[PDB]
Amino acid sequence: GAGTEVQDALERALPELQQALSALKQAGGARAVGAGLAEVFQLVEEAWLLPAVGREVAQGLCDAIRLDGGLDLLLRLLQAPELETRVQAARLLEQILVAENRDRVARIGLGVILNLAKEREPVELARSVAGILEHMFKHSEETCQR
Amino acid sequence: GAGTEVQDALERALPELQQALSALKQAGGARAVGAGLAEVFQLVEEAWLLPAVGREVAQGLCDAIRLDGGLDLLLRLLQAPELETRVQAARLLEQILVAENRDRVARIGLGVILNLAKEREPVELARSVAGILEHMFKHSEETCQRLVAAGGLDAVLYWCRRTDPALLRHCALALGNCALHGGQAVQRRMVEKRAAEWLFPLAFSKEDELLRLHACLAVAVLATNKEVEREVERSGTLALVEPLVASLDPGRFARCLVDASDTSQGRGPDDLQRLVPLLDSNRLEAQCIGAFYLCAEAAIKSLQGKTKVFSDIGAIQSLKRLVSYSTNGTKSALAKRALRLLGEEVPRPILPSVPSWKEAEVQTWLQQIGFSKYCESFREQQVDGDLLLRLTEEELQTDLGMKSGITRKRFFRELTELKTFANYSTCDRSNLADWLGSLDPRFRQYTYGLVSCGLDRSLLHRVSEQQLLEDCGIHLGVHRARILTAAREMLHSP
Amino acid sequence: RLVSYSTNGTKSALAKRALRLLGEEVPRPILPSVPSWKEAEVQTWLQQIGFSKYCESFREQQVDGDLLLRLTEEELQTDLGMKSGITRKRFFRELTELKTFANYSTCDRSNLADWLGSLDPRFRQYTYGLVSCGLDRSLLHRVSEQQLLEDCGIHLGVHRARILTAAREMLHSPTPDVFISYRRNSGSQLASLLKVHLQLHGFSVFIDVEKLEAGKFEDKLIQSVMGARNFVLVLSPGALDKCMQDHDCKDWVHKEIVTALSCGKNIVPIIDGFEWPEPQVLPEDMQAVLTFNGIKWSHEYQEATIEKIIRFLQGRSSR
Repeated sequence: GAGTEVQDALERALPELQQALSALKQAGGARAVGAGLAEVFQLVEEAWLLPAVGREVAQGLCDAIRLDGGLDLLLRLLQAPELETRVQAARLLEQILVAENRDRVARIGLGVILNLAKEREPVELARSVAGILEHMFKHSEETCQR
Repeated sequence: GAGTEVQDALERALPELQQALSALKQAGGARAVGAGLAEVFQLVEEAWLLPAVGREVAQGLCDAIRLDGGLDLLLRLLQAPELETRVQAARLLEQILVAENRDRVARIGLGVILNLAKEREPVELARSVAGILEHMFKHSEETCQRLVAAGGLDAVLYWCRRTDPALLRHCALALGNCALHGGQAVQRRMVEKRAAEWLFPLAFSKEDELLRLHACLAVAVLATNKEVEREVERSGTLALVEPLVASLDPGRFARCLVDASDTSQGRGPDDLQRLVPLLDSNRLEAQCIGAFYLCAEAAIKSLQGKTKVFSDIGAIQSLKRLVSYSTNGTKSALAKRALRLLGEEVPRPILPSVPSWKEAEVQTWLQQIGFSKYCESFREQQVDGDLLLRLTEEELQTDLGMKSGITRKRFFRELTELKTFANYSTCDRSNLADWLGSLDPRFRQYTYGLVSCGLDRSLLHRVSEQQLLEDCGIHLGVHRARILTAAREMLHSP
Repeated sequence: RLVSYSTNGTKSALAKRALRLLGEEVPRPILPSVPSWKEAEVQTWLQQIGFSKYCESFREQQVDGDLLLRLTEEELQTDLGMKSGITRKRFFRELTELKTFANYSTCDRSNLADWLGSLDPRFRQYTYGLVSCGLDRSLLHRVSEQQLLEDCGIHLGVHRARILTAAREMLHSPTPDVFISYRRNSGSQLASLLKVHLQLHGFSVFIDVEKLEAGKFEDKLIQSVMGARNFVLVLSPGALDKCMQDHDCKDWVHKEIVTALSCGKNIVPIIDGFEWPEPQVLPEDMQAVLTFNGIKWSHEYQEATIEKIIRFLQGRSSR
């Protein structure tokens, strides 16, 4: 049913996240951001989970998260003064870099990741930013040079 | 109704101006001249105003103003003792210079404009005479020679100081057109007068982007020339090209440049061939700016049916060659976007490790450079990367099937272009590539010829000239002589 | 032929008018940058000189400007199809007529064209032959006669002899200084303009060029401000409001003050459109700047203002 579900899996995942991704977007609550973050993280851990369906449901979903104007939200929240919102935003950013989103991140974001590379102590930060650098070394030769 | 109104628009505009242009022609009234001036200025601001009709109604009207004997009236009133009649006459003269009237102005008027170039103080004077010089730099090379040799450039470089948001656009376009259609001598005398330094306050203003675009275009055209690129790089204004191009969108400046100058469908063919020679050069800023302008023009000209001028000029082959050897993110993006706007398919970038290639990669290479009809012979003889890097003329002539000498010379030209780009990390030992490229950028193309024979930086001090003629494959005697004289010195001296 | 190589307005006009009086069509002038030509322009050239029946062979072999400037007799005889020696000699005559007219601004480096044309007007036709091989005015003093026979393509022995004897004679016989701090919002214009006005008098100067929204702290800008001899400050209207009682790094103009003042160098303020405030709107480390005095900028006698601001630096004892 994989050749059938290419409309069906995307017609049951975008329905809810399509609002929830911006449901809490302007709220400057300390503990408010974490809930939506966890929600989206659960969904991207759901797309990959079910076998033989997870490739297209993951890639089209990630492309929709790119097209919805949410990367700039992540790039903002990476510079927030609180630390647990930073680590949750990083662990969510780890799971989105596929071959198309990585171009946009290499276009705009590249400086904030280097700014995060100075913070060494919190382990959940390092565990995700190491994977971010892992995925970002595969893009181009100029990116590796930088 | 544009194909109908070519009689109808001219049968409702000439009716009134045809008398009003000379209605007040002999009157020496101080305040009398201004009324007719304003009247005509209103009409020429009416012709351009209404869209999709303004091109022919403007050009034929201007031709009729030329044929009516009114240019001499303007050239008289430019020398009048009163000042407000001078500024109104100048602002009217700005709006008439089209490709035919400009010849007559360059014939007769050229001295009075230079006489006006001394008056710097009244701003409405400078705002129009800057546009007059802008339009007059596009005529010929002799006209540019005169305007640089009679002090008409000093005016522009002094007016670069002021802070008017409409004077500086004319100033930037003046310097750009002068460097573009000027020639060699005018460029040297431009860079001698520190024009590269004065472009920096014009490109650093963060108020508008059209000023930055025209300033970067002017500095790129000046930096394409090889003789004075050292001065321009010492000026330090080339470093401000990359951020600007990287932080814009061609799609939004498309739907711009369609209303500002004359509401036209872009720049002409002979204007478009002024960008392609700066698209093929060993500079990065120049290539980026060229890519930007071509992308924008392609956007504007692909809505229409004219999709053949970019093949007549030869921008398709240059853009594909720009994509294939892309060592940057910005110009590669712009190039791919500009090729996507046309029907030409996008090429893929090629791996820089030229040795250890296989037959497939060689085929794709021959598919991107243009030698697509010889792919069969290569797939037949099973040529690879190694066998490609060591080809000679005999194998081309005999079994690969390149009979004509001009095809062989094209092939070698493309090949030597490719061999300065490759990565010799798996063959070289003592980094001989770098030691060659230090002498001359063109000297890297022989490095594999040296490495596959077995030389390195410890074994070059005792090689002969004959030993480089057939073993390593260096044909030009000058190149052999320089390699020998630069290596024989180096025993352990550097 | 007079129209095609027209370097004047009068004779070109008269020529076009005289051709218009006859049934012959008017040719178009050709661009003087002969390298970086394409196939179309080559075709029009062959349409104007008279070799109009060989256009097919050129469009077939895809000859361009570069491949035209380096043609030899063999390619004419073999595949381009000029069998007779008299046609080849006409073609070379027209070509050498064209090559003394071209513009080598994008290939030449040391202006070798001029040094050739000084010997003889007919000697410019070989300049591309020299440039594409790689020679220049520093590398001609050690070339041979054989090395000009096949590499550069000079056939007449007299010409080689004169080039060698005229070149072999000629061996040689014929950290920034100051810094400029300025508000990113306003005062961009007078900062750029002060930069160019200082640089034109022989002083080096380094200005901030779009560092923000990136790595901002210790990002190779703090040694610059301590290794620069003289310090400059741009007082735009409403330029000191953001640093009023914040004493943090978000005030991008603060750090430079706190470091240039630690070093103890000359800080010249530029007074324009604004005067100093009360001394309570700035912290304890910023009470000194409120007391300094500087130059009053004007948009009328800028040259005098520069002539006066030179002395206010350490120009007496710089460098």
